[PDB]
Amino acid sequence: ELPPPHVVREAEKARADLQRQSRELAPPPFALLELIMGVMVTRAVHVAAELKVAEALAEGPLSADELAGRVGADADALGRVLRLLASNGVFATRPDGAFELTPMADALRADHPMSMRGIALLMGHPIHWEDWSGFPETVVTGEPALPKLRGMHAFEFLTKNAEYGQVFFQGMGSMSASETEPILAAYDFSQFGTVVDFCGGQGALLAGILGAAPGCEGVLFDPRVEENGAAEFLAAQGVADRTKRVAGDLFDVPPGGADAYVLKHIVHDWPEEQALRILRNVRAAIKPGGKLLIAEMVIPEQGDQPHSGKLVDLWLMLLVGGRERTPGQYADLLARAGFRLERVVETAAAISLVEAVPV
Amino acid sequence: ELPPPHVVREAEKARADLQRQSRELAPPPFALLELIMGVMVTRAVHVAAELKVAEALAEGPLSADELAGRVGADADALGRVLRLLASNGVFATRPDGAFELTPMADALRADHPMSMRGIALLMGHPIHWEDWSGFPETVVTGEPALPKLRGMHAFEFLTKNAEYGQVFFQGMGSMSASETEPILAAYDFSQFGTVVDFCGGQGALLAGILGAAPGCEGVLFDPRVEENGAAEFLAAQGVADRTKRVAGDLFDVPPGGADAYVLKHIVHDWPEEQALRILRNVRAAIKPGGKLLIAEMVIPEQGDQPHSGKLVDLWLMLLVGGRERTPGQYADLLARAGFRLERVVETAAAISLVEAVPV
Repeated sequence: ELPPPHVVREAEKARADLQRQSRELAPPPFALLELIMGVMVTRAVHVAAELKVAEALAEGPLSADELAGRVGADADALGRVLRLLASNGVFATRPDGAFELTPMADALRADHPMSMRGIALLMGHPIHWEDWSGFPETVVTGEPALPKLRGMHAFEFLTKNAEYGQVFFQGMGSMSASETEPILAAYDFSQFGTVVDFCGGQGALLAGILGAAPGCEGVLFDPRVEENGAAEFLAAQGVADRTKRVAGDLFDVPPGGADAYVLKHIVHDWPEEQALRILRNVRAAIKPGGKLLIAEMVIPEQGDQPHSGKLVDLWLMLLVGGRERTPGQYADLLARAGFRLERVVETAAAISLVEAVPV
Repeated sequence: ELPPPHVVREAEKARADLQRQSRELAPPPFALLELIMGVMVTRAVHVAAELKVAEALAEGPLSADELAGRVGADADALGRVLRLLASNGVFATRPDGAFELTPMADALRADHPMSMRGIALLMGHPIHWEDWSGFPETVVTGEPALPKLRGMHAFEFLTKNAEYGQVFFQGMGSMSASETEPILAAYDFSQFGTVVDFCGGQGALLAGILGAAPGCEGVLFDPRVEENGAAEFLAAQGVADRTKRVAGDLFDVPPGGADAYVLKHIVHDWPEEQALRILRNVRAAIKPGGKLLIAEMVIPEQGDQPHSGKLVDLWLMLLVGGRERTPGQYADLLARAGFRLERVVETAAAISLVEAVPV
């Protein structure tokens, strides 16, 4: 069972206070140096993921020599990487010299229900690693780095380079998979008779909604919906007889008259002009009584508390020219597309639901 | 002044306990994800350093809009970067949306006496960025990446590419500047009549030693001592009348019979065979009664407590095939070179002094 959202907000505030306390116990230049060197920790996590160290330790603790033999690495180098990771909570060292899992290292297993292996691999992938070298020019110019580095848009590059496209998609999945259940626990989808999951890919969220709302019928609206794997996935979830697959373009007007249009991680992909184009298309389809639900990490309007959206924001800026928004920015954007923001519904995770009605 | 080191050891333990409590409040996959994304915080600090935002805010708080023309960056992009940094204690957001300095952001100023600007710039430099792409194979093979990626030892690349050599030197200087005073407060250099700073660079440490020991004469032994600015620096420090500059190779026998040989961040750069060669050469120079002082981050023999040496170890592995060592590893290395470990002298910083006597 998932904790109520207010319990998670309290844990976030407590964590932020512990982190502020910690930083203040250090010389400021030393606390800054720790942040500067964080790229090295990323690299250490990445190699542990690439070598499937967590899978190798799932059957019990292994010495450096035994582990290195099973994963095909150097025992000395691997033990030194694991010593560093263990000092950050990822794996543990024993007095007898063997290494073993911790809860954080367990989430590097591919088969963990909330696996971070995908994003660990993506953050160290040579293509994405090079993307980050464009970050200073992105801040200078405001323009994403990917079109300058690759001669094309992010989406065109991912479809043309299918192998890295899967790396990228699995990296996005590590983050997205934690979002369905918090959304379902925070919002009553049984109020809806029909829902359109707008560019919902394989339909993970739509299947969640339909499983939670037995009287609801779903439209999975996605350009790839016939190649997606969606048909196999929706049937395995037992909702296929309540779903219509509609192949349509990202910039098409979706089927009209649905009780809810659900847009998860769509709006934040795009520069404002294209984001507005998409929302106006949804505005043309929606009827009075219908709701628009935008599922995104909403950045609080004020304050310096940590938020996942503040970090994901930079990633959007680098790659696609999108951004994360505050509630006030969502209100302004929605008002320019013929919508009124009604509420921002928080969840037990970082994502929220921006609820809007047509006006 | 600096505190006696037990206040520092207690703050280190408190910080470690606070970080562990913070990890325990988070879902393990999300705490892991924060570590995975460290590369993004490195890039955010790097662009703030490159743009000299800290200097721009010296006269008082400024909005991102006010900063755009001051530093030559996009107002929107810069504001989103600073918002992320401020959530990590680097700069802060005022209620009116303007950004202001914090003590950690103060340390990004180029002229800060403990400036971290040099290392922030090195960590994001494209050459260093590319070098880190060789880390997975360093762990697979145990071998440093530089010969494989660039066809030469890291230090030979530094010598042949003068511009990157200065970026690297400034980045090393950021971390080194924090080490001189802790070393002087921990160890009585007034007991020595003569001190050799072995491969001491420009002489920063040796100047500190001579200032702490007004009756001491120094030898600055370094291959580049006639080209690296040592004469100008020593004269500016007022110690040039008590310093002999000696040009020599890293693998030469240094001037003989000195009361103390000081090796700071020399031994950890080298595979064991080369490290022993250097230590045996010092052994051939030192005479009975002399002391060998090795200034390095010393990794504790057991436990998973955070220690700066555990992270720097991976940098050494990647770039030069060196390593950080525990006390017992230093004791074994010293014994094979004709020394005996006498004390490991802690300081108010991460670095320690390994004191050894010739046997």
